[PDB]
Amino acid sequence: DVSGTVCLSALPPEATDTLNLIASDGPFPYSQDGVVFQNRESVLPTQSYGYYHEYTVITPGARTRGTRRIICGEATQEDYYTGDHYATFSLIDQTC
Amino acid sequence: DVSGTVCLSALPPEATDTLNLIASDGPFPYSQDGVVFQNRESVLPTQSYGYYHEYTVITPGARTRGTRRIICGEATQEDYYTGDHYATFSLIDQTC
Ligand SMILES: Nc1nc2c(ncn2[C@@H]2O[C@H](CO)[C@@H](O)[C@H]2OP(=O)(O)O)c(=O)[nH]1
Ligand SMILES: Nc1nc2c(ncn2[C@@H]2O[C@H](CO)[C@@H](O)[C@H]2OP(=O)(O)O)c(=O)[nH]1
Repeated sequence: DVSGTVCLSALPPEATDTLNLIASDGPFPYSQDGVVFQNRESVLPTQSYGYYHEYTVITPGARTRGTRRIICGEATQEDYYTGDHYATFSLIDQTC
Repeated sequence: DVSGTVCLSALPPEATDTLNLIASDGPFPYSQDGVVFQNRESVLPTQSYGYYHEYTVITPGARTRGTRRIICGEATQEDYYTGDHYATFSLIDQTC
């Protein structure tokens, strides 16, 4: 289930950077940015394989890629944020 | 993010000295010159560990290494100046 919506302005600033890269189709910092997200635990609506893609949301200070990600769906503005490595997802509201 | 491009001629003259040292591979005044800059805060573009190195820019009169540094990247002419101990960065243009 998606856990509600979150205003873009309430997320870490790096969430805004990733959306901007997603919009320009990169270039992305990591070679894993843009891989298909499988939605293997069925948290998001079931769709054909390849409908969802994931992109890193950089966590300043982490020594790795960390756990923040933006998952896009194929619908317009269908962008979900996860700060816990896919345990929970919130639909991003870009207007607040 | 990088704050913009600045002409080397517009930075303190000690920046020029540091770049000259880097071009000849030293010798450097401080033992810390040439250590890896981790880019831990993610202010500069994401790169592998060791792509960036830090060099002191002497602050006239200071008893310590102070807050000025030159960060080099592995790309041709990629050198950044920080006057606030890595809070902000500017790309150095050596052509002006
Ligand atoms: N948990 C989970 N990981 C997925 C899924 N689809 C792709 N992955 C990626 O496969 C890896 C296997 O654990 C995850 O770390 C994640 O890599 P990312 O770190 O790039 O997000 C999915 O549906 N669920
Ligand atoms: N803030 C910051 N310091 C770094 C980084 N990489 C190396 N350092 C150096 O590591 C220290 C301890 O964390 C910092 O005070 C700084 O010491 P210098 O002043 O010698 O560069 C980095 O990526 N960020």
